[PDB]
Amino acid sequence: SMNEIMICAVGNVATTPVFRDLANGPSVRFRLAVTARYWDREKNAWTDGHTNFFTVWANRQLATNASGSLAVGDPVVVQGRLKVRTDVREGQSRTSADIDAVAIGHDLARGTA
Amino acid sequence: MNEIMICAVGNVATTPVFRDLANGPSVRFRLAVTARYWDREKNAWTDGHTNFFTVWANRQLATNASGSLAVGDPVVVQGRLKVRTDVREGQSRTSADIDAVAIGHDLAR
Amino acid sequence: MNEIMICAVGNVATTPVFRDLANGPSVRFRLAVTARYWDKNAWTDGHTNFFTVWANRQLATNASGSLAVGDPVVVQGRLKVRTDVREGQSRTSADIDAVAIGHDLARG
Amino acid sequence: SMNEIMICAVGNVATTPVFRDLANGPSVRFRLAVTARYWDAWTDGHTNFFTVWANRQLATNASGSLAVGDPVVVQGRLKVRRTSADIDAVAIGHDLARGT
Repeated sequence: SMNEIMICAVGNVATTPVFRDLANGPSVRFRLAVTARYWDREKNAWTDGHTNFFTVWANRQLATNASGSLAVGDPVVVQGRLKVRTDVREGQSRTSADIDAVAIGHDLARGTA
Repeated sequence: MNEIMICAVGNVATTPVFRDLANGPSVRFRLAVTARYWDREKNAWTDGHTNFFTVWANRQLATNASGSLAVGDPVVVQGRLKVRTDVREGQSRTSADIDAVAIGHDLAR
Repeated sequence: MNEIMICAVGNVATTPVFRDLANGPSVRFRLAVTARYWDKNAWTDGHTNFFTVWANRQLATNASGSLAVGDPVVVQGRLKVRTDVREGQSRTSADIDAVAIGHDLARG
Repeated sequence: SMNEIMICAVGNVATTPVFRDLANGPSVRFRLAVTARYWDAWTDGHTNFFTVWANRQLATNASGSLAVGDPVVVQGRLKVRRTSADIDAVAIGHDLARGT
């Protein structure tokens, strides 16, 4: 394969993951919230910037393992292929971002193992 | 900081638009990044999904891009990915944007 | 600012070394990232990239307590190529200053 | 193909590109200097050096287009290796963001 766009996204599980057994095998999907932060001089702390939302998809053993491990609020690191999609929702054409995950882990920077 | 960086190799898909804003020069263009896969039952590369991005540049990058980029040009773009749902200009309120740090004509193609 | 970000999926290759400094906790460990290619009718190992991974603050504390040799991990951080010339003889090594580390749910 | 480490490096050509006649075909290599900068105006931090390799049309084009000092964007596969950090380049371009 060529010219896939890889992404690594560090964020929080934003929806309860959904597991489905398909003919092609196990599948899991969840929403991931990735919030950029910037250092404020006027407040002397980190302040939230833009939040990117992604729909994260996993398959095979990653799906099976994720289905037992991930819950809303969990800080995670996700690596995978970015897919920018256009679809109709509430009768409007809208662009959205999917990550076809290759690796997912609970982020040790923001929680214990 | 938790910005999502992206490096995208694709083609300029729309004629770039240059705008002089109060904040300085700005350029935007659409970038088409098409994945390809090797076909065994045929010979060559076959096209998969195309990711479309709106690429934004400012300052010197905008000034230089405005004189250099045209539809069809193969380019390499590095920048910050912004998946947007509150766009207040143009005809769509959603976008997948790249706020470009670096852009170059791709010498591979 | 021109930092080079990297995301590496590999295995912990050395026991992490944890140091409690006055400036805060620090940890380092070696990470092995092995490329694989299809076909023997399976995956075969290609080149292994070795990195020294560094972390600080809560990430150092948490990684120290949870990582052991062999563990599959995903690491995101800043790549630093360290080049040390002595007597015209140059020793290069690749460091990752980690922002995020997790046990990889794909392989465990 | 699995678990290759991609990277995108934005830096300056540090050595004149040179030709290598490999068994896999004609190739070009050059040294790339990637210097992080931090705001105080900008001050230089650590410089990462890579050996960048290209083949086929990318090599031919790079050989005719690149010179020492040129700001460039390089995308490719990182190979940490006599030791070195190599990038097997997929895309190289002159960076429109910068001046020599």
